[PDB]
Amino acid sequence: SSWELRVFVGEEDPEAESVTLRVTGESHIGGVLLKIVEQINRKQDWSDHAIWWEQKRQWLLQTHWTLDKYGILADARLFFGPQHRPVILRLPNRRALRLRASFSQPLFQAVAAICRLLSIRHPEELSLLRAPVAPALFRGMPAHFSDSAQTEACYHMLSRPQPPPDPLLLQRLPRPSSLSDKTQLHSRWLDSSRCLMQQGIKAGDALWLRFKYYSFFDLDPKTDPVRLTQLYEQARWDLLLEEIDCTEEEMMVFAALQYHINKLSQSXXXXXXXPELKDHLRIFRIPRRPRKLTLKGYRQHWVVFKETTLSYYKSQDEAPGDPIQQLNLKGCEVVPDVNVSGQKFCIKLLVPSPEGMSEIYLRCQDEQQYARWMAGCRLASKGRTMADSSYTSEVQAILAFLSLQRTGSEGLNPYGLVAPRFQRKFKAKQLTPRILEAHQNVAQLSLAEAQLRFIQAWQSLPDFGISYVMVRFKGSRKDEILGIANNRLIRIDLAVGDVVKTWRFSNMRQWNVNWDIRQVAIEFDEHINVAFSCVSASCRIVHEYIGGYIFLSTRERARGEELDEDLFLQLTGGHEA
Repeated sequence: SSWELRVFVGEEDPEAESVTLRVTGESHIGGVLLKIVEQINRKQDWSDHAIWWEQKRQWLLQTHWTLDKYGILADARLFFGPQHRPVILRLPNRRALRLRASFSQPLFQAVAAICRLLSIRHPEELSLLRAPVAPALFRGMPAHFSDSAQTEACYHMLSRPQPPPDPLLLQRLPRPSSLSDKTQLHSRWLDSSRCLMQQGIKAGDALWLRFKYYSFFDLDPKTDPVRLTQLYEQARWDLLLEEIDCTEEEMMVFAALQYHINKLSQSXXXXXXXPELKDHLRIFRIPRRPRKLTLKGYRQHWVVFKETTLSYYKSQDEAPGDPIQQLNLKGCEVVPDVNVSGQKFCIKLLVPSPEGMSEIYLRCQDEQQYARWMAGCRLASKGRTMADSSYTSEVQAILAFLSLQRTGSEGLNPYGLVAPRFQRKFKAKQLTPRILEAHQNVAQLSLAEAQLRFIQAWQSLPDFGISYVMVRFKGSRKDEILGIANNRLIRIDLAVGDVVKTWRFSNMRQWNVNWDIRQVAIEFDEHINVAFSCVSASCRIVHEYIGGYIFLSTRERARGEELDEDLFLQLTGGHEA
């Protein structure tokens, strides 16, 4: 039982210095964690904490490996901190909100978790952008909803469009003005293949969430109010700032839509006040401590509500002695969600427990099944049972209200809806009728369908899709520009502006960027292979756009999720464990 071990230095503390523990070369990474929690004697929740190991540019998710396996010795510095650090996350609607993001996951997983928080479906089309208001929580599950279960006092407007700028600063803001001034934005993309710390992003940094791939999948005006609003608002701010130009009569339909959607963003009523129950309800649980617990989807469970108390099971023969939960509803907090034309009959109950409120979302089928349960839960929350005369006098109130069942249910705005070159060339008077004239076609549109057509008309523009990486090319001086564009990749004479070479993506054979020469090489069927080198923008985000767009457009048929992550990393090169 002889050891003769070495000593390691492990940091802590919002700053960077803590303490030193003693381990062998044979020590387990997970064992070093326990030795480092005892060596400080703090009262925290390290559930998310991990180690950093700067010198070799990566951490240790492998909790079990030997310390000699990573090659670590007493030499190189160690950092014990959290994996989730707060970030500023600038939105594409020119607002911002503070959230915690994963520095430990590779960026494509980090952005996916961010969009997952922000109700942004299909996160493969978005990415984080480098530098040139509510805090966070934890969810960790497939997908949950009431509006987006954000239940707190902070509900910021990222789903509703932002008011239009005053025409004062719409001209004072920086504009594109030419190519090679347009290629700067795409020089700030982060590599969505390495973690967030391999990119040099520290604790308080700012990050931008822009749409990266101009190939949008299943734009549903019902499923994604946040994904739609942010996309539309990225498009307008590429029109109002001349990042993508349109024609004189298209700015009119663009301006007419911005007015119509903004006019409707500026505008049932559950205004109400004050023996067993056995049914098959559909239950949705929420762990108070969800850091190590996922939840399944809406589970259909056999619920029993007796005298006050509620238990639920999965079958009647598995009752009553073997429940899944048992709640002291003698507490409080039942809030409803009823959409008679949508058949949503959901009740939220916040059950105060010593460990933490157990959040459960019950959902019934008919108005009559719903009226019985919510009346029982609203009186159980008041102490009384279903044996009160007011319980039947509360069920009456519900069904009486649930009788209506779906048969009958200007201000002269600015000229700031148009780009700056249309307000210096047009007086603010003769485009106002032309906006209102072209507005009559879209006045019959809903907020999401009118937003959708703004993106549909933005998709029709002749230069929709191009990303402009100005990089040198194969046999040419003058270092012309490239541009990406999902289904193509072109070449432009930088100053002339003409399109010299138009290579198609479908004729592209399998070639990838690699070398010491820092130059990309693509093969292109019929052995016509083009090569170019990075001029001042970058060389890996070009290979990320190419493989990225190739990942897109070849997804699942209708329900395009569950994408192969070992394939996305494959389309940006190199495999990892």
